[PDB]
Amino acid sequence: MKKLKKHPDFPKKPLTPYFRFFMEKRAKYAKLHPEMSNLDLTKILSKKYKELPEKKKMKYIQDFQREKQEFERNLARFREDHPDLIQNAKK
Repeated sequence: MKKLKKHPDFPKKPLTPYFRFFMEKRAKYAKLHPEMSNLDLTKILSKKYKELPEKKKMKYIQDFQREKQEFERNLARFREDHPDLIQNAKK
């Protein structure tokens, strides 16, 4: 009996290191997975991204936190909305 997304209470507009890594090279899989769909490639990016020694992620996460920090800084100001029943309207 109420709608709600990831806008109120800790907004998550920016992208994640895995996103800027997946969505960025996804093209590399959409072009190399002619006999597949996307689940096959997706699994591939889930193995590499994790395997990463956090040596390169520190850069990505620093890119995700760089904006999420300045964004949520003044953007989160709208989080004043205390009343928020079950925040999850993703079907």
